[PDB]
Amino acid sequence: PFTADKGKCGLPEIFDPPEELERKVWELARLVWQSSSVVFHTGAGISTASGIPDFRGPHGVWTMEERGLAPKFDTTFESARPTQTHMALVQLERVGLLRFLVSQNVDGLHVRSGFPRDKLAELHGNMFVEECAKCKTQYVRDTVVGTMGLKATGRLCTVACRGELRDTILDWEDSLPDRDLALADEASRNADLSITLGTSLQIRPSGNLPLATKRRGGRLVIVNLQPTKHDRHADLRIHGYVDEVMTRLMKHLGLEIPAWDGPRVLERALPPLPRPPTPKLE
Amino acid sequence: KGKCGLPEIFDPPEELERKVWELARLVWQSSSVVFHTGAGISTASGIPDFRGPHGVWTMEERGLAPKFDTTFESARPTQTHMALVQLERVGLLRFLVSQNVDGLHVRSGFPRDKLAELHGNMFVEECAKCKTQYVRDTVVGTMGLKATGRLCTVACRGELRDTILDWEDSLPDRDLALADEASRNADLSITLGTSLQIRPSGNLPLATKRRGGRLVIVNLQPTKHDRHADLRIHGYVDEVMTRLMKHLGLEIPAWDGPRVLERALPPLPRPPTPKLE
Ligand SMILES: Nc1ncnc2c1ncn2[C@@H]1O[C@H](COP(=O)(O)OP(=O)(O)OC[C@H]2O[C@H](O)[C@H](O)[C@@H]2O)[C@@H](O)[C@H]1O
Ligand SMILES: Nc1ncnc2c1ncn2[C@@H]1O[C@H](COP(=O)(O)OP(=O)(O)OC[C@H]2O[C@H](O)[C@H](O)[C@@H]2O)[C@@H](O)[C@H]1O
Ligand SMILES: O=C(O[C@H]1Cc2c(O)cc(O)cc2O[C@@H]1c1ccc(O)c(O)c1)c1cc(O)c(O)c(O)c1
Ligand SMILES: O=C(O[C@H]1Cc2c(O)cc(O)cc2O[C@@H]1c1ccc(O)c(O)c1)c1cc(O)c(O)c(O)c1
Ligand SMILES: [Zn+2]
Ligand SMILES: [Zn+2]
Repeated sequence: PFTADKGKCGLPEIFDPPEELERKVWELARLVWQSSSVVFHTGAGISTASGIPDFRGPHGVWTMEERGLAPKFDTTFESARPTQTHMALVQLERVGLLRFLVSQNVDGLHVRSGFPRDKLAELHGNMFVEECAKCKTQYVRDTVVGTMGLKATGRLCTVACRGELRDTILDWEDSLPDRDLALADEASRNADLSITLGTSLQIRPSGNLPLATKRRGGRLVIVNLQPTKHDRHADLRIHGYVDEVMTRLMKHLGLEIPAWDGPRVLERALPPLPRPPTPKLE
Repeated sequence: KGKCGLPEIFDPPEELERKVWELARLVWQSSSVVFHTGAGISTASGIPDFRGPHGVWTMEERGLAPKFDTTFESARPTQTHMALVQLERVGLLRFLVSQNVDGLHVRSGFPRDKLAELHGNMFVEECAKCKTQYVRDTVVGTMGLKATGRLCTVACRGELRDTILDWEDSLPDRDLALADEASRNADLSITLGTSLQIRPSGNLPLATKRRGGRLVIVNLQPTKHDRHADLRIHGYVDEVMTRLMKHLGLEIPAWDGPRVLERALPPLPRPPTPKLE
């Protein structure tokens, strides 16, 4: 743990100039329109505009540690609002333009945004989730459960069981949830488009999943302020704030970014809603 | 640049719950409420403060850089920003005094005739000739009340200039006069995310205490005037303010993107009041 390699921390950030940024987001529009099966891969960079620090950015948790300083939080995990990027992905799933959502974030804000749990894989677990040791039953709480490392929380199952409730937060040596990884594996492989937002792609197998989309001819788009493990394999790379990227994208798609009325859990995706007709391309 | 990077205080859960109940009680019994904001109400949208552990001046002093997790154009009003829209709309807020240049008060749709922008607005340029101001969709590009290179279109062709005060620059006499009036004639002054080290900006809440007004200070770090507070809350303003709106029975209204409202609209209905003693 103390020993855990935290990979490359504190790389310099890149900024596309505004004419390049505009042209890259249009091209992204073009790929979303042409693409039958779009998967989104997300990471700690999509939550930074809500006051939760990343791991490996300039003021990341691992970065600050390495220079002997502390990360800073501007909210509690309970008071934290889903970002524009979060709500734009809610909408893209509602209108049937997102097929699946693969996240490394434990920050719980995908679930709180309202995003359907049967189209999300939480590869690293969820700070608001506990799970019965005995029956595998998961409980989505309004407050952080209080333990990390798949340890006992101090509450007992109430299904009719009384099994031991435990946190979902993996430690360094912990095998990824096999249900969430298999679903994420299948959705990455059958994707013809994988878009990574605010991940540096350094954690295996999480950060390799987008690469499975490039077999039998899929396209990869990396959106990221810093470099990432896989920039070499990207058809498009956008250096820019995820919220600026995703609001320009929704505007190109003619969709609005939906309201957030506070924490909610949806188990199962609702039937698809209307979406605008497509531009002619070529 | 004053005291930069003092350590943070955190009220424990029961004390925090009891302080916000009591703020609720002060809001119910108060005739004329003013809100005094600073850079701390925007940190949960990825704009750093000036004097916090990772504030701009604080990081300068340590020869490190501040971090923006957004652009000023992409920044979204926080829960705090929208709760203050709602409290003005139901008539519980008399006036808003802000030290912020971030331009989000206005973008939140808060009415300009009830706001004082003590330190200017990065989206605002002002004709030197006819004093007409323009609220833009992008930051105007200059600081220090310098020429932006656009010209007036009032029929004037005058020189347009940024509104961002520098260190030696007097405060806008209109915004300071209404700020002072409002501070003097209040019975409750509430400060949110300001250290209160800048004068006169940070001295205004004190004018409420003369002829026996109350003052509430809500801040993570200490502040110049903790001594003159009738209540001090050591909490994230979003948590403080979401629980306050709950105690008053109000909703936090929806942001529909960047909008400018010049003049306050007519007051909307509010819940009736509790019994107090
Ligand atoms: N607003 C933003 N816009 C775009 N990029 C951003 C923004 N803010 C930050 N970033 C960038 O977004 C990227 C965030 O990458 P990392 O900090 O490694 O987080 P992970 O999700 O990849 O970490 C995976 C796991 O490792 C941990 O040990 C846990 O186990 C995590 O679950 C960086 O390059 C930032 O430049
Ligand atoms: N989520 C939060 N909740 C509560 N407090 C917070 C939060 N985040 C930060 N803070 C606190 O919020 C406080 C922020 O205070 P300062 O950083 O001095 O900003 P100012 O408005 O007073 O600066 C005045 C002028 O000086 C400048 O030069 C410009 O001219 C400004 O206009 C700190 O104590 C944090 O502890
Ligand atoms: O994981 C928990 O703590 C957070 C803060 C943190 C940290 O300060 C150091 C660190 O090594 C890990 C770490 O993980 C989280 C975090 C950090 C950064 C992010 O970007 C992000 O989204 C989330 C956690 C989990 C539970 O189940 C609990 O019940 C509980 O009380 C706390
Ligand atoms: O002010 C501008 O930049 C921000 C970063 C910054 C800084 O790095 C040093 C400093 O002295 C002032 C300063 O002011 C801003 C700021 C920072 C922190 C806050 O909390 C906050 O509300 C606002 C600004 C304004 C324009 O019109 C421009 O065209 C332009 O390029 C920049
Ligand atoms: Zn059980
Ligand atoms: Zn003019």
